[PDB]
Amino acid sequence: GGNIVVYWGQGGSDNSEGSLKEACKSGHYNMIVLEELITYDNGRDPDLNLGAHCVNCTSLQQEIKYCQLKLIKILLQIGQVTPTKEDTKDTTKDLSQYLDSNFFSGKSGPLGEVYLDGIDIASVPEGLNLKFDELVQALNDSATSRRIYLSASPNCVYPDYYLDKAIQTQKLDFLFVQFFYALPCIYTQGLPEDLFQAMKTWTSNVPESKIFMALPATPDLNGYIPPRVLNKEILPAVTQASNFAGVMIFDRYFDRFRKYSSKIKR
Amino acid sequence: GGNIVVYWGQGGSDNSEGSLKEACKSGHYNMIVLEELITYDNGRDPDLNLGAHCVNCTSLQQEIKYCQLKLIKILLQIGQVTPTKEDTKDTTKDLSQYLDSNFFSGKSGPLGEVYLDGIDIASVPEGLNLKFDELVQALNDSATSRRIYLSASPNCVYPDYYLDKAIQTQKLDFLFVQFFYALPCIYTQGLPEDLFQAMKTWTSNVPESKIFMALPATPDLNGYIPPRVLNKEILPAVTQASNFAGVMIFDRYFDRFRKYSSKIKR
Ligand SMILES: *[C@@H]1O[C@H](CO)[C@@H](O[C@@H]2O[C@H](CO)[C@@H](O)[C@H](O)[C@H]2NC(C)=O)[C@H](O)[C@H]1NC(C)=O
Ligand SMILES: *[C@@H]1O[C@H](CO)[C@@H](O[C@@H]2O[C@H](CO)[C@@H](O)[C@H](O)[C@H]2NC(C)=O)[C@H](O)[C@H]1NC(C)=O
Ligand code: NA
Ligand code: NA
Repeated sequence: GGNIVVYWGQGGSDNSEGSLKEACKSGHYNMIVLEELITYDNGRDPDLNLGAHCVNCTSLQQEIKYCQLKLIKILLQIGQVTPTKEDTKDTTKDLSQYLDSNFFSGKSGPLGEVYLDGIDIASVPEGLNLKFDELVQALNDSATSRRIYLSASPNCVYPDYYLDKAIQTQKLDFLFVQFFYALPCIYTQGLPEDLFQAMKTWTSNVPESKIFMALPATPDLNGYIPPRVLNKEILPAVTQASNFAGVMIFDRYFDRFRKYSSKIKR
Repeated sequence: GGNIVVYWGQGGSDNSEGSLKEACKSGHYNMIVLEELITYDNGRDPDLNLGAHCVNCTSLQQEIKYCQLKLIKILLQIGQVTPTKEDTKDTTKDLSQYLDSNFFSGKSGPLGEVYLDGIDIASVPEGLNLKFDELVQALNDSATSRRIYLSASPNCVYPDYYLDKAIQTQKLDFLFVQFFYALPCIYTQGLPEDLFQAMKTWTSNVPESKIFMALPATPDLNGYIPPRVLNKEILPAVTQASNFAGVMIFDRYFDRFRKYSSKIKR
């Protein structure tokens, strides 16, 4: 089956996109990125935002552990940095410490008593105080024997305006490169040329990281690649890169109904 | 000040984007579109999704009423239709009835004991059973003496693939035409030509509806129009349309920090 990851958490409620446990139980995925943690440039404690799944999300603990028991990695995405004009000391250091204590120590944090597998950073602006590359360095230099995977979700345009500094730390394990919405590098009908060139650029310029092609599971999003095109046309070309890792599915909501991941080649 | 509306509800928590009451109290807006209600193609009761603002959102009642007391209209956006392959009878009729009872009757629904001012529909796919134009007709033919405003948020491409049928009912009071993200009709630096042509097309083809130009409040989104450009370059041209209504701000989160609406001409 190879490596197929998925985003979950912003697809509505358990009714609309399924529980986290349902996603894991499906067997389609070996990694899930939870969307998303809101962080504060002024150092206020982060706010978890799993939409209509939960407000008290501590009961997700058992679902996270169920997933991990099935060898599925669970990463939390930082999706929003609320900016401040105030100059505040130690914001990045303090966020790293907050994350370590609340998600990477088995202690009672917003997702219950878990050890998550890592942190993803969305392609969004950093703060005047909170800096992504500094955060990546801090997390990797965490006082723990646990492995904290670090990743980012840049758009397919290289360099990514928001994430390039974090990428150039050389400390990201995975990149989920987004080939959806309107960008010059997405697949369009009968035209993978720009996608191929972008994949060449990402794989060659970030040889230290595993590169995922993040694709939409619905034809109602720009960048959609029909499964036969993906299997016969795209994967044969992009898999020539030694650091091509697999496909990241945007997102669990669309995949739950479309069963796109089910149609990807073995 | 004219007509300035804003989207609120998907900007995170009260910490990140402010409470609904804060938005109303700011005095920047005369209409707020709440994002967003999830509806079900199989007829399951809708799920409210105000992200990390609340799970039990009934206490928003007092904030909605405070807003309405300041002559601010509050509309709820349908942002997601969860599809089914099942053929289910009366889905659209039953949704209209659910909305009437739960948001337009002063009874105890998901937002407490309110009479909302209307319903907006996002540019998203309808269902195999739930149909937007039929929903608009049903809501307008509601057994009530209350005014239910109906609107949609099409992208700037005309016709809008998802919403054109609803628009052609001629029963939409407002259109919030979205000139952001990557589309051929957005403003780009020194180039309003495509935006002007799109505004001409929308205003001339939908003369029965009030047309809002929905714009991003942050330079970090495609389509951003610097305030001086908006005031001196865009508004003088587009305001020549008799049905040009004003500016819709995407969104309260960005506006709270950028104060974009504050910089729009009187
Ligand atoms: C920071 O990055 C380094 C390099 O990837 C990680 O070091 C690896 O750790 C694993 C398990 O601890 C070892 O099996 C490897 O031998 C290490 N590799 C190297 C090159 O030293 C380290 O674990 C990361 N820090 C965190 C908190 O995950
Ligand atoms: C359906 O649309 C019609 C037309 O816009 C609305 O009828 C108006 O209602 C207001 C207040 O009830 C009256 O002042 C107007 O005279 C009516 N206009 C016309 C042309 O009849 C009607 O209210 C809408 N239905 C709902 C539930 O809002
Ligand atoms: Na879709
Ligand atoms: Na921004």
